[PDB]
Amino acid sequence: SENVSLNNISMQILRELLQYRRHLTDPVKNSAKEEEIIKTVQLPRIEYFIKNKKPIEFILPAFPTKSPNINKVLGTAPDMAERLSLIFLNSFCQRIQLYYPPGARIIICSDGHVFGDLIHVSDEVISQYHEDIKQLLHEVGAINLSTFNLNDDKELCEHSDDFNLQRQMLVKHYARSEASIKDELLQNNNGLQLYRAVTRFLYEDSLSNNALQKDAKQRAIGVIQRSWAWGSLLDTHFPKAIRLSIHPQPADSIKFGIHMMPTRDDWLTPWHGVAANVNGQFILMKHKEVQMMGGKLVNIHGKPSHYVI
Ligand SMILES: CC(=O)[C@@H](O)[C@H](CO)N[C@@H](Cc1ccc(O)cc1)C(=O)O
Repeated sequence: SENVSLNNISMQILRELLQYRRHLTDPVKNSAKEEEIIKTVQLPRIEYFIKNKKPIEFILPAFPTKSPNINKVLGTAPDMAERLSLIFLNSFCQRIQLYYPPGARIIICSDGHVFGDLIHVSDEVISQYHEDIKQLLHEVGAINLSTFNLNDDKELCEHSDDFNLQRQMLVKHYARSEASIKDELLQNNNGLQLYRAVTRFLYEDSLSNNALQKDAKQRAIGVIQRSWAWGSLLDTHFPKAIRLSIHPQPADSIKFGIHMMPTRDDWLTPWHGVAANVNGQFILMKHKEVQMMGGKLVNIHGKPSHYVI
């Protein structure tokens, strides 16, 4: 039949994605059955675009703001690790074109303002970080990548200002009760490990140790509640889009987690790390670990960009 050509194209795309999959690493996991499951979830969503001879569109909520802990990152502004990551995502769409002529697009849905309050990061800085990321997309020629922000939705408040109000509106319309978020979080080991990870990152950036513990635990549920709301919003806007994610994700999930630079931490993202050249390969690592390595900082455009070891 005529499906063999279509089924060939979709499977080449899925196989390329699988090369970059972000997942909880555990050697007791059968990887072969995991991939078999992912095939059953994503191949239909992929073929929807191929049948209609439409470019494959991907959603990725990512790059909200730079982490404020200087022990983790180099500067408030986006750095090489962000640049490498954008360059990678764009070139990922570019090669789909050789297999498929329409090619693909990735909408980066920057979640910066949605949880800005809970990160204790100025909306002014988040807006600045977003602006620079659009500027990096032009610097690099990332013609397949585009940006979606809370400001963009017509339904949520018109104004960029009163982001607080935008946050309130998003939570009322698209959020879920924190108790539901916590209850759901505590069924899976998927949800368990998300909760742990998000608390850890919130703790680290915040350095009265107990008040600091219980607070990170409470803010974590908050930040997850906001981010799932954001996803709900995206889930309505771009329903047939393939859902990329910056977090590990179970194989049955609709979301597909993805890496953008080499790293040994499944939870690391370039806005929580720096770029290190070791043995001719750039890697994503926390700022402090590189300093222990003794690698020397390299500054481009004046602002520090990366560390070379
Ligand atoms: C479920 C989530 O919403 C998070 O996982 C989130 C996704 O965007 N990434 C971060 C959160 C974070 C980001 C910027 C910052 O300055 C501080 C914290 C994380 O993993 O901890």
